[PDB]
Amino acid sequence: MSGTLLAFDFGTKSIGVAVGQRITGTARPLPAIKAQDGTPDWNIIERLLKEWQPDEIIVGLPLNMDGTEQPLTARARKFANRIHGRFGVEVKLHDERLSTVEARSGLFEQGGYRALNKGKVDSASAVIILESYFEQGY
Repeated sequence: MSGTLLAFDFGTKSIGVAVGQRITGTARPLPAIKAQDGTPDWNIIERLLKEWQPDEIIVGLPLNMDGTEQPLTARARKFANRIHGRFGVEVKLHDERLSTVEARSGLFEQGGYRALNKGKVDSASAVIILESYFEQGY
């Protein structure tokens, strides 16, 4: 089975992304969120997107402004609508569903789902956006 899919964490003039390959089940990291004068690496991703057939794409930059939910992402979701009409690819915007309910009747076991990480900024949120699509099975 094979289905190369992509996942980016970014927006205007910013490139922090993860590339996912559904051939072995791994996600490669895409360079740091710095596009050229507003030009995202379109030659870099497109080369790995079409050469391997883009099975699925997840795009959007989730950033906390005050630490909690952030209504500013509304501009992020629309960004996903841009890369879509640009190449005509099936892109999906990642929504912050982890922060929706107020009560605490879900995450009860404070110990679990551990993950070695202190604070990396190497487009890890994208491979996280990427790891999010694996949960949607799309």
